[PDB]
Amino acid sequence: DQAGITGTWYNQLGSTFIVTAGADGALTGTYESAVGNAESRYVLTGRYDSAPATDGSGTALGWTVAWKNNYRNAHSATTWSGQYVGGAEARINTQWLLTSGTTEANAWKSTLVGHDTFTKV
Amino acid sequence: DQAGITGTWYNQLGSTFIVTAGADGALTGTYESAVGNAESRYVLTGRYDSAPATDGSGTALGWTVAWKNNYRNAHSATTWSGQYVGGAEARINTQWLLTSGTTEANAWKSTLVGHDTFTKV
Amino acid sequence: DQAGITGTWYNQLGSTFIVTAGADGALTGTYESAVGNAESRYVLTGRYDSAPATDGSGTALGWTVAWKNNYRNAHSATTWSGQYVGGAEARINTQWLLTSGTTEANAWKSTLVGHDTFTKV
Amino acid sequence: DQAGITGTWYNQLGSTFIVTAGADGALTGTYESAVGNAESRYVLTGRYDSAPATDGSGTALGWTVAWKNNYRNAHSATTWSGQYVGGAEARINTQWLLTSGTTEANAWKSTLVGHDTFTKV
Repeated sequence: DQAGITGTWYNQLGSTFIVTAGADGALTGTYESAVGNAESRYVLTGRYDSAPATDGSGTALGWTVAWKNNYRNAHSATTWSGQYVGGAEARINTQWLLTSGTTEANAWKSTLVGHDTFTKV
Repeated sequence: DQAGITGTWYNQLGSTFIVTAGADGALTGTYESAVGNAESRYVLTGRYDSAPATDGSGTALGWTVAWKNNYRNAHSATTWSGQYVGGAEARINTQWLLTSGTTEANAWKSTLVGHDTFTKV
Repeated sequence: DQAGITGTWYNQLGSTFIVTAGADGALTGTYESAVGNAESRYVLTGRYDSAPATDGSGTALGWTVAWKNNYRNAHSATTWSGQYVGGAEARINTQWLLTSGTTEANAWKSTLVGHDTFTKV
Repeated sequence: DQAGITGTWYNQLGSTFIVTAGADGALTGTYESAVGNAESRYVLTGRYDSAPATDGSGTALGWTVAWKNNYRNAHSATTWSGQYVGGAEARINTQWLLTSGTTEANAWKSTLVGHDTFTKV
């Protein structure tokens, strides 16, 4: 699914996920969030299963953005964990964890959780 | 915190997290899980905040392992999202999401969640 | 939103959530899962914010099912945490945690996470 | 484990969980958070597996607090999902989801996730 995954994806918020899937299981690219204290593109890296099951299961993958670029630094990082589902209506279905750097007193409220769906349209 | 993060870490399960923190915010290394249907080392990549706050907050970071290596393929990926806390008892405190590739019928049970604490000892 | 919440809801899997919202903030009712090792109705209880904000925000709520009834016992419990959004297309948007009873050796894989959307249709 | 669960528990933050486990699988009681915009006790309700496995597994349970009492209303709700582990050092190990009521524009950041461990000491 290297060809399937590589490209430009969009989630339900209008964020833009630009990724290249490598033969070796690497994901590399950029993320632009349509929401929050973020602007322009941020570096991402991740991994995917380069030899998925052939029984109709999705392709497991994940990636990370640290929210620092040349414009802003939110002192936080999001990881998306999900699966790629190929086909006419290809999708990447994810759950994510957004951790902020906090003091120890605030560490109990360091992490947001949510879910994003990415499509090619 | 490039020097702080780079090195060998261990979690509460006895898993081994070997990481190099790059000047550019990259994390690269290997993960060896002491539990589950996994053996030996797996590639990891991720990102960290290379310019954290100076107010005593932790350093946000995340990384991904896809559970495929030369020995086994679990058709799954884990992402850890957390923060590095420096000091005499340095720690990386994380939450994680483990997504399996599933059929659409099983997608509701695709994702495990948990929490790992890493130390240098 | 006592009148808004009280009633029969359905999620994207076809599960049926029957709830009564009490004046005192209580949720009581039954849950029937369309998926997994579950059959018929299970008791639920929970809580909701009986005096929500008037600024257009949703109404926070949560509930629990333990997966034991007169037919089956899965030795597990799900909690849904979410918000009620009123209007022509009323919705309850949730995230959930499904914890199984495990041995200590298996505790790292005790908890599934996911997300359900409930509608009145 | 009705006798095991019933009583006063404390988590790693110093919060106080007062619960009664009913014969019918009900949890009822009060929660006092040592952190956040909360004061005094809040009502809780939940469920537990009243007929757990006898193979050494923990006892699955969950509960909900809506953060409204006679003193404050945070317009939010937390659900804890976990298991009770009996013995000399009895514990309730949980993960939790804290959902705030939000506008639709802010719904992506409605939910915090974390983990609490409760002990009888």
